[PDB]
Amino acid sequence: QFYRNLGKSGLRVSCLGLGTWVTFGGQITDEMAEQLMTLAYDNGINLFDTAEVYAAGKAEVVLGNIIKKKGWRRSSLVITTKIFWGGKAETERGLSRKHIIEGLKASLERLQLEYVDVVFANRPDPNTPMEETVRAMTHVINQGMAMYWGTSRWSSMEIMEAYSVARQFNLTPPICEQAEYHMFQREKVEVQLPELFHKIGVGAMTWSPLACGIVSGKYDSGIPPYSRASLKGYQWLKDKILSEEGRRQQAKLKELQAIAERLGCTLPQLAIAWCLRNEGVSSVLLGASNADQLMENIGAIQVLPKLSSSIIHEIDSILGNKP
Amino acid sequence: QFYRNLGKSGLRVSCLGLGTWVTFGGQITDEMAEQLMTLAYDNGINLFDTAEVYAAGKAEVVLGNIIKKKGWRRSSLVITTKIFWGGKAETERGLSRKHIIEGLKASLERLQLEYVDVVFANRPDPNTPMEETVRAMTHVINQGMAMYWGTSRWSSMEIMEAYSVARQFNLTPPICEQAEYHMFQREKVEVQLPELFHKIGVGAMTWSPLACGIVSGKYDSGIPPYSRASLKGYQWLKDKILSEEGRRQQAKLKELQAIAERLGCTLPQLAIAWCLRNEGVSSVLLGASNADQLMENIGAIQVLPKLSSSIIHEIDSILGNKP
Amino acid sequence: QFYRNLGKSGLRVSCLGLGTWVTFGGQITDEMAEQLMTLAYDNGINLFDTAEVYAAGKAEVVLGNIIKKKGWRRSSLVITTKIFWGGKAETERGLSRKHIIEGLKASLERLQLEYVDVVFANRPDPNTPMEETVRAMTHVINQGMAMYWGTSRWSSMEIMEAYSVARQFNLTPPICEQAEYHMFQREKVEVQLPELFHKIGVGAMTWSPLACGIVSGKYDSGIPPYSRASLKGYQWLKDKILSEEGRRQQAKLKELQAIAERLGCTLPQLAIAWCLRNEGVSSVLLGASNADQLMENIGAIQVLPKLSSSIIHEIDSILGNKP
Amino acid sequence: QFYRNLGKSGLRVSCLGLGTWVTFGGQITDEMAEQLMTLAYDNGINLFDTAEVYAAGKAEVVLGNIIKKKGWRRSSLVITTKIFWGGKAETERGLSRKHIIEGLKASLERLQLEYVDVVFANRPDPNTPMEETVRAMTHVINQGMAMYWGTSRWSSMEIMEAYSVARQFNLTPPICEQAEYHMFQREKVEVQLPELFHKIGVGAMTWSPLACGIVSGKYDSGIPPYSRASLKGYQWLKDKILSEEGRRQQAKLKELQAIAERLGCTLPQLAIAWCLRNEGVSSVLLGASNADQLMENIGAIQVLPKLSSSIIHEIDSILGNKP
Ligand SMILES: NC(=O)c1ccc[n+]([C@@H]2O[C@H](COP(=O)([O-])OP(=O)(O)OC[C@H]3O[C@@H](n4cnc5c(N)ncnc54)[C@H](OP(=O)(O)O)[C@@H]3O)[C@@H](O)[C@H]2O)c1
Ligand SMILES: NC(=O)c1ccc[n+]([C@@H]2O[C@H](COP(=O)([O-])OP(=O)(O)OC[C@H]3O[C@@H](n4cnc5c(N)ncnc54)[C@H](OP(=O)(O)O)[C@@H]3O)[C@@H](O)[C@H]2O)c1
Ligand SMILES: NC(=O)c1ccc[n+]([C@@H]2O[C@H](COP(=O)([O-])OP(=O)(O)OC[C@H]3O[C@@H](n4cnc5c(N)ncnc54)[C@H](OP(=O)(O)O)[C@@H]3O)[C@@H](O)[C@H]2O)c1
Ligand SMILES: NC(=O)c1ccc[n+]([C@@H]2O[C@H](COP(=O)([O-])OP(=O)(O)OC[C@H]3O[C@@H](n4cnc5c(N)ncnc54)[C@H](OP(=O)(O)O)[C@@H]3O)[C@@H](O)[C@H]2O)c1
Ligand SMILES: [Cl-]
Ligand SMILES: [Cl-]
Ligand SMILES: [Cl-]
Ligand SMILES: [Cl-]
Ligand SMILES: [Cl-]
Ligand SMILES: [Cl-]
Ligand SMILES: [Cl-]
Ligand SMILES: [Cl-]
Ligand SMILES: [Cl-]
Ligand SMILES: [Cl-]
Ligand SMILES: [Cl-]
Ligand SMILES: [Cl-]
Ligand SMILES: [Cl-]
Repeated sequence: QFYRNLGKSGLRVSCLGLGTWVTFGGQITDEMAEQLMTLAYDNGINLFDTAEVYAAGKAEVVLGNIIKKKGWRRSSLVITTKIFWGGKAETERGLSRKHIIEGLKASLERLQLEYVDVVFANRPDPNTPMEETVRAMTHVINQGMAMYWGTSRWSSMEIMEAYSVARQFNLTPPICEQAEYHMFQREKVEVQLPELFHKIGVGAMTWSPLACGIVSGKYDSGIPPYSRASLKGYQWLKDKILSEEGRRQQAKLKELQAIAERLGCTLPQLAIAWCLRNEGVSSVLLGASNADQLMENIGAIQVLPKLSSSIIHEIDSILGNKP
Repeated sequence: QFYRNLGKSGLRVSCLGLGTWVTFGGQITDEMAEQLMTLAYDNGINLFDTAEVYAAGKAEVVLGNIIKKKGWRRSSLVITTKIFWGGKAETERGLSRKHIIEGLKASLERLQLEYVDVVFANRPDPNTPMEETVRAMTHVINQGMAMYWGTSRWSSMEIMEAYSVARQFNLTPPICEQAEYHMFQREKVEVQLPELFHKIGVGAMTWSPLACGIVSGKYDSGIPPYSRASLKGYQWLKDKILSEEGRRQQAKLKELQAIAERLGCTLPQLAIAWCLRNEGVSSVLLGASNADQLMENIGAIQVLPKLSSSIIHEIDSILGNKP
Repeated sequence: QFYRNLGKSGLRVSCLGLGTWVTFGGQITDEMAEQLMTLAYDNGINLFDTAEVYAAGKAEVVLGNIIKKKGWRRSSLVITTKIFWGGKAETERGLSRKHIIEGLKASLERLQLEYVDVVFANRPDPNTPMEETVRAMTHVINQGMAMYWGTSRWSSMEIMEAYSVARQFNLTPPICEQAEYHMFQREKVEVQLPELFHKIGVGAMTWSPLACGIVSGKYDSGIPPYSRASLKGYQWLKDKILSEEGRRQQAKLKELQAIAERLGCTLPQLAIAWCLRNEGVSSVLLGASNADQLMENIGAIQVLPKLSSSIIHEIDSILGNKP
Repeated sequence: QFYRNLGKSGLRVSCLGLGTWVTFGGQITDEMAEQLMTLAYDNGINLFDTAEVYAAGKAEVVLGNIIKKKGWRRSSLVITTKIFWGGKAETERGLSRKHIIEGLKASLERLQLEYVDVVFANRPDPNTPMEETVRAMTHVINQGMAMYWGTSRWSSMEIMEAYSVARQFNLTPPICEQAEYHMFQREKVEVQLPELFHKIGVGAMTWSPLACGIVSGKYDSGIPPYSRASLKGYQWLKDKILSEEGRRQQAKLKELQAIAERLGCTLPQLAIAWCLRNEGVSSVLLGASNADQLMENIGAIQVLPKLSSSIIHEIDSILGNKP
């Protein structure tokens, strides 16, 4: 099924989405951004993710411009944005009512949209009571600025707290968690999220399926120019890649590449298909700095049929990290 | 009583309404559409039903144009529309919050109205949780896009689930089910709906009282040109008419025609009066492809006084399908 | 206390108000209407009552014009309107959600106001479920078309049903009943309403304190020209006045007039002061067809200090109708 | 921590704010007002407090003009206003629904803002039921005219009543009490408010930290010209200052001044730092009639590090009023 429900909700998303972290308003030109969105949409992708923090609001401006220039029906799109870091002032960050309302409004203005389909808490906020946050998310939904809301990088326990508060005060529960998932980061999505889906219907929209591009194997011989790890502000990622653990995972990619070759697909295709083997994952958010990557990555769908129980066991043997 | 309450609600509808399936924006010209609406309204009909799916939104455009051109008071009209199929994109169908809000908005824009009196779920949606659907219907009512909501082609059990959810979360329950009812399709309206009316006050607004025109007897000698069953896209109905069961019901119409003759009315008049003999039916939605049919059908009201216990028993004997 | 709380609510009304039944848009010219309102407002009256039914919406147009021409602060006024009969179509009457929303909107448009302070159900509606009515009143309050709501001519039992429904579904209860009260119609206000005020805080705003002018004594020798009972459409009142019971109450007025003379006030002043002796009555709605009547009637306040236990017992002896 | 949460809420305020009582639209010129706000904002103060009663709405006009002229981001500001006395008409005062909605609207218009961050009940209203007041505050929050609400000069018991009502009817509780606190008025903030913070999360935003300027010592030799106590309308404060108790507290200031000298700070710096020693106080609202006072007072932050347990015990010994 190319389209599936986002969690237990009635919202149907393509099993792949396109995100805008690093790229839109940042690494890539607005023309390249339009090309990516066009290729995505034309291949049936309906799901597009952004954040007020991405390129200091510029990702939102670019994405919104593209939607307006292309004239696509709003009802054919699922646009998601994430709130937490909205500026340098003390009151421009967090999940307070003030910042959720203010942040979402400013995002909608940059997007040139009346609403997003899903507004996410971009991370948890230990400085704001959960009740305030859930009331605030309910309020923006009830005011028609969002259709639904979700969490990102919250613990299962914090998600269930949101649910508890919604049920105690008759507010709207979140429908999705946006969680990291790839071959080297599996536990939350494979173990915790299933339990949460079965108990309160929260779905999983996953991110960094290539671990920021590491899974492509491109860092085998160091840091290529123009790679994410080469860019100003991503020394943290350069450090991860060049860590002992980074090199240990690079070694595993060589073994995985052999499986890809046998399937006649690329390692990224294999890695993204692997993420979707899981029917509990509603959608995998793709990142791409160029159209060739995006077109390749969308081919992961054609790999899904080849992912037998024996291939999956072979991958688990290589990775050594089944949770 | 020509006017009656739609269910337990305070909304008073004429016991006949005029629908727009097949005809408006489709089979008939906009001029014929205006003629029908004018004849209806002038005879005291206040109830007009349409759907976002009818003629791909054109039925709504035509109906809305007529209201605006005639200048009729909005407060004198009961306009109903039905949401489910709103386009070809994945997210343009169903009873998700996204589609209910989006679908109803687009319908209101086509209708050139600020609100409908009743928004219906056009069919059930196994892909959307009932809670989401009822919250969404509550939301459009609370935002002033609809006064009330209803269901169509839902089981008694699904209607009661909507009621359960409304009472559990203090949302708005539906006030009406729009169900098929005619001499050859009786069980839901005669058996189930009464129980539902008594338990949770949901009323019945019925449709296809002539079984798409079959009850007129016009298909006795095959498929007349210009008949609904002759039109592009209605081969399904041609197939029903020309089925063994279609011919078995045609044979019964000959016997019913004898009763009509004795009452000095037409078979359609008899059939529509028969539907209204039931005080549990709030209104019967008429269809008409021309004004003569509509004018004839409205004469069913004059037949109602002649429908004795003995006539009704004679009809049950002929039909052989009392549930 | 010239000003008092309307029931248990925080709304403070003058102990006299000015109503618009018969007069505004009807019996009196718009100039006379402006004169009355000006005299009222200038004497500290803040409370002005009207209805969509009064002179077919013209009372509302006149009252709204006067407010706009005078430039009075909206925050200094307490405007009340009453919904039930809003037109000739089936759906233009009653306390359905459709009619409450539609009726109040049209009233606000005629009044040229964004909201009324109090919207009243003008009478009870046996054809609309109480839940719908209370939800609808809650909705117009929550949408900012009214600040509060009330009932008129409802039984204590129906008022308490409204309260029950508000508490069961967390809706807004009514704050006031608008009830008839004068020397010949006492039971509801003197017996029932006190109990209702103590149990659920509902106050009493009373009407026809002169029994449509009968209490002035003007009908002693028949029906004077220009009197309310002389006007087209008030034969019912002529019939009451000229009934055996009408004449029995006229005879009592002669005895009451003797008490007025001893107090050095007019019979209407005595009658209105008598209505206000009751601290449970929040305000008495005055009617006046000319400014002399209004100015006289406002003088009732100066009579209140003279209304001893012995005077009140003398009046009860004359009336013979203490409940 | 210069910034802290306002109570248990997610709203983060600077530990000092700037108020507008007496000064804005009143004692000081609009130019001086802009200077004060600029100095405050530039030093990281985000919290600005006003009232519809201050200078009959002029404080609000001045504050709003300054915000608009400076172009400061709305999301970087925390604006608070207080409702109770909004005019001379009977219905222009109190915490009725009518006055809260009307008062807040008029304030927002004067401020030229779409919303305030916090709307306060400026005092308690024994003439309005708590339920009405809390429903009304919930309503203006839900309509987007305020983000949060608070109380001012309410007893702990009345605050907890607001909380009870919010929880019983699923309304929004208040997040803060605005209470007087200074070296001569300690009991409510030091004893009661802590208990309230721990039980229902209500924070404390304190006012008159210099007891209207008395704490500066400026009244040692009588009433200086241009002092608050010299102004038309402040004879009450002149009377306090020149009372036996006023002189008893003046004598203590001489002893406190010795502590200030040893710390190398001014008495006002000492007094404001003393108010903030308390982590339960979220913010202290400053008043200043000139920029030198404001700049001095902001230096209280630099005194906070010097406030040892032994200094605090010395101050308690001098004051003799530890509660
Ligand atoms: N909720 C959250 O906190 C959160 C956090 C992170 C991401 N996300 C979402 O998830 C989306 C995807 O995350 P991600 O961008 O980190 O995804 P990813 O797939 O892990 O990394 C994408 C990056 O890898 C490289 N790449 C992609 N396909 C490739 C291919 N076929 N061959 C070689 N290199 C390839 C590109 O980087 P180069 O520059 O090296 O070419 C591309 O920008 C984001 O846009 C965002 O919407 C959400
Ligand atoms: N909720 C739902 O899913 C749903 C589904 C179906 C319908 N409905 C509603 O119900 C309305 C009525 O349904 P329907 O149109 O199927 O009603 P119907 O009465 O069963 O069929 C009407 C059709 O029968 C023919 N006809 C009508 N009167 C006639 C007469 N006196 N003599 C000969 N033929 C006559 C006409 O067809 P010809 O073209 O043959 O002349 C006319 O278009 C619709 O417009 C719609 O609003 C709702
Ligand atoms: N909730 C409801 O169903 C309802 C029903 C009725 C009324 N009300 C409200 O109550 C208001 C007052 O009712 P009402 O008008 O029936 O009040 P009322 O005091 O019983 O009757 C007023 C009429 O009596 C005459 N009058 C007044 N003062 C007089 C005086 N000093 N001397 C001689 N005649 C005098 C005038 O009639 P003439 O034409 O004879 O001069 C005047 O129009 C109405 O406007 C309406 O707002 C509400
Ligand atoms: N919720 C409420 O009922 C309520 C009530 C009162 C206040 N408040 C809030 O609290 C804010 C502060 O209150 P407040 O103005 O009474 O505060 P305050 O600090 O007690 O008094 C400030 C006044 O003291 C003098 N002053 C300030 N700093 C000085 C210094 N360094 N040296 C000498 N004199 C100095 C100035 O008066 P001079 O004119 O003498 O120079 C100044 O206007 C108000 O603006 C208002 O926002 C709220
Ligand atoms: Cl928490
Ligand atoms: Cl995560
Ligand atoms: Cl990573
Ligand atoms: Cl379900
Ligand atoms: Cl609730
Ligand atoms: Cl059906
Ligand atoms: Cl059929
Ligand atoms: Cl009822
Ligand atoms: Cl009454
Ligand atoms: Cl009468
Ligand atoms: Cl109270
Ligand atoms: Cl205080
Ligand atoms: Cl003081």
